[PDB]
Amino acid sequence: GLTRGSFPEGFVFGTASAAYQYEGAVKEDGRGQTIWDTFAHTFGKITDFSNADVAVDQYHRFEEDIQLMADMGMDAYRFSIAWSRIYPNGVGQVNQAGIDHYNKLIDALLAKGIQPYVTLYHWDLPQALEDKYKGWLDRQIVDDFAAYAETCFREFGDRVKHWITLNQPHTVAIQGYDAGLQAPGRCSVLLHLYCKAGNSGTEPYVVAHHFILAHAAAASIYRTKYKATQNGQLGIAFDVMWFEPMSNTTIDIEAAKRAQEFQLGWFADPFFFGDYPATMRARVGERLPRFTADEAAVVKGALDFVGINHYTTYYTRHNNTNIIGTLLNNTLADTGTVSLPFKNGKPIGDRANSIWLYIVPRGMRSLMNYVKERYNSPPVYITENGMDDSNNPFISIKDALKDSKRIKYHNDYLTNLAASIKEDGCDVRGYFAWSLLDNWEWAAGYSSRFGLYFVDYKDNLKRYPKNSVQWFKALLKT
Ligand SMILES: *[C@H]1O[C@H](CO)[C@@H](O)[C@H](O)[C@H]1O
Repeated sequence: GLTRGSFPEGFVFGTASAAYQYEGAVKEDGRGQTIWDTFAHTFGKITDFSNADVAVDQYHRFEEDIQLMADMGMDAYRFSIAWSRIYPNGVGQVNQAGIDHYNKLIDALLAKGIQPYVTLYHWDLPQALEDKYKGWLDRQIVDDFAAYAETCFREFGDRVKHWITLNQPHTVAIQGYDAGLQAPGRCSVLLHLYCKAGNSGTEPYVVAHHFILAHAAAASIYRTKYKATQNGQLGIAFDVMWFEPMSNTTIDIEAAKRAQEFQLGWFADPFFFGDYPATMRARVGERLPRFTADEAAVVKGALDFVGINHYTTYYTRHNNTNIIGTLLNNTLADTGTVSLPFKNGKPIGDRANSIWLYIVPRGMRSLMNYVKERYNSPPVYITENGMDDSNNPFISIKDALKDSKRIKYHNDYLTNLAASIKEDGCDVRGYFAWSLLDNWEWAAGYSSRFGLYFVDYKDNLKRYPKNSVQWFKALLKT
């Protein structure tokens, strides 16, 4: 089967995590409140009434967790820095204890021969910026994020050589500002009554625009002041479902392409070509911001690599609607498509625990080829890929460890990835499994177990290896 030999020399294997989902210690060492602290402590927002105040306590347990990575022979660990641990109020006074913590984490990883791949922003905006100017909705976020990024480059970039500025800006724009299912939970209240404020037709495009500009501002700083002496690289992690046409007809083929342009192209077309996709300009019109000439010049080419967070593939059909007033405008209607994991009464594949996560290994290879062809073969890392078990209190821990479905998922998606590189010529440089440990899965709380290690929430967060731990250890053998 698969071995390191199935991938290019030097191909990087790792696991991925995110600060708010893993760290806990939410009030420790001067940490500022974030929009997710506020959101997880608001009624109705988290399905199982939980929060990540303690999470899996990686803030105190990182050395134990690093040994768990080393036990499998991982090359790398993707983690995020909590902005509010560095600047508790977003800007202003730096929190030395935050710098000190992440230095300890980085040094502990390197002491075990594990390379740090660091995400600057994994959704945990300091609440002080949300309060001051509504965070990503205001242009001020661009300069504030860039200053925060600069502090990280300055403090950590002598050791950190792979930076991911932003995690899934598409997810944040849609879930935070169209559906209102993730922090800050804004949307058109006429579409979804649970939201307090927002506009599903306009706010997602503003937020996305500011993410793109924020990346380019940090990248400009990195390139001008840090990159020559640090010799590192910067990218972004895009959430990308693969889309297949719901029928092999010209109208549904164009629909799947359009759905992809509204998902990945929304962000990637600016970074490679200096403007949004034409289809978005045509359909979103004046609700889609325009780059200035000077902005386009800083935005185009601002990525060193493309991070791809990929789980699943849906079918996409053309959709005709031409009335939502303005009052019901939303991003899905804007696409002119509907995407679903069902065709002619049949699901596209087996499903993991998450209701959205269909197991479709071929989509990994199809997406690698799409990125290669559309964007002229940029370097790509799979910055997130994996699947979840339920959190099932009616079975024993021993039965919860038998994650044969996860093994087959990683086997099949990795086989497809290996082929995209070897047969198709895709420039993929590494792969990061979501996730090292079971953790707090945003609005799903503790109901979803994505970990290679099982976490016993009822026994002081004890970590147990699922079967997939041995499978990865065997894969990564030298
Ligand atoms: C990628 O998706 C996983 C699973 O939904 C999530 O936990 C991460 O935060 C995200 O980056």
